[PDB]
Amino acid sequence: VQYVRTHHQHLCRENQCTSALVKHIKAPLHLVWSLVRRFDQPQKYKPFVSRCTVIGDPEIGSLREVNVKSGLPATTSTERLELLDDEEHILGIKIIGGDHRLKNYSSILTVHPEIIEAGTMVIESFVVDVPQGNTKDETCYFVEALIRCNLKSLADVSERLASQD
Amino acid sequence: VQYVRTHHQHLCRENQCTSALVKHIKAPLHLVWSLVRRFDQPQKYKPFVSRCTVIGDPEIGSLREVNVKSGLPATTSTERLELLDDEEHILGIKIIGGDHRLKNYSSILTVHPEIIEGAGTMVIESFVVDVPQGNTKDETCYFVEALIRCNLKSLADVSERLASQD
Ligand SMILES: CC1=CC(=O)CC(C)(C)[C@@]1(O)/C=C/C(C)=C\C(=O)O
Ligand SMILES: CC1=CC(=O)CC(C)(C)[C@@]1(O)/C=C/C(C)=C\C(=O)O
Repeated sequence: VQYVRTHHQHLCRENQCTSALVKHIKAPLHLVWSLVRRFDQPQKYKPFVSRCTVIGDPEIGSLREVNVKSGLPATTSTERLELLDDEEHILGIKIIGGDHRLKNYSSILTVHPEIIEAGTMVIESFVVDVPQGNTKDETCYFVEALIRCNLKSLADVSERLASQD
Repeated sequence: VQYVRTHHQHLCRENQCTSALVKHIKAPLHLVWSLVRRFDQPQKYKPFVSRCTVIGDPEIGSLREVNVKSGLPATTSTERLELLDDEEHILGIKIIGGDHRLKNYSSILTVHPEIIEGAGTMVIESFVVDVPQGNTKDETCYFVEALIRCNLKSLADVSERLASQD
């Protein structure tokens, strides 16, 4: 699309991979945005987050500590809010630490209005270091699986709330 | 495609999910098929297999025990050759055991000739698998799909590399 080139086509280092995922949601922008924007409450649509803690009211620079469910190669992740534009509908996160295999993970999510035939298009893209011993493809296929899980869930939650009002 | 309706559109139990993946490879069919069909040698293109054991010459009904690399929610898998048609280029596998979370995994893979830019081959692999208690259909299928993309991409890489050399 037009938007992929604007925010989502990333230049990454040799030891890195990058990808972008698109999701269409039969819900209005305001529902979808007010779910993704909530930095201290990803567990509301992210299926693998069991717990999330943020000290103070969230602002740019804030850290969150997220605990993930059993069955994953990770138990905790520490994440920083890099960008949050309520007017342009842009969210930037960088994972800065924790239990897991994702070093230098950086993320940008954008939300856009679309066609009922009101809908919403969510694009999330990332960059991440390839762990020693894995390939670019392996790393990016796995991370994409996580993101698909998130955006599909975000879709379901959003469309559920839309049907109620 | 029109092929996915023939071999790859599966009906599911409620507790199951199903999906199909396509890969185009810039290599001739003979190379791709030779790799895919070697039931006792999946580690030749499957990047997560560290070891494979098949007792006796592989026939229909044969079992393989695959050992898997560290870093996965699995160490071993035991798998059965359900179907191998060397003329139609069809392979069917069923995962019957191991210490992993894929109960009742069934797999079908077909290979088809294509015209590459100037030659090429299209690989379709689809599966059915139980949703583990506590996961959703989406989670289950998105994860298994990650594994299959890894395998088919590697298959593409190995195939095209071999095609370079003649
Ligand atoms: C579910 C999970 C699995 C891991 O192995 C790493 C980590 C714990 C960071 C993670 O929460 C990853 C989450 C990702 C990639 C995106 C997100 O949630 O926006
Ligand atoms: C790589 C891996 C990870 C697991 O969690 C289960 C298992 C060990 C079965 C597996 O080998 C799965 C392989 C799959 C789904 C298809 C294949 O390779 O044809």
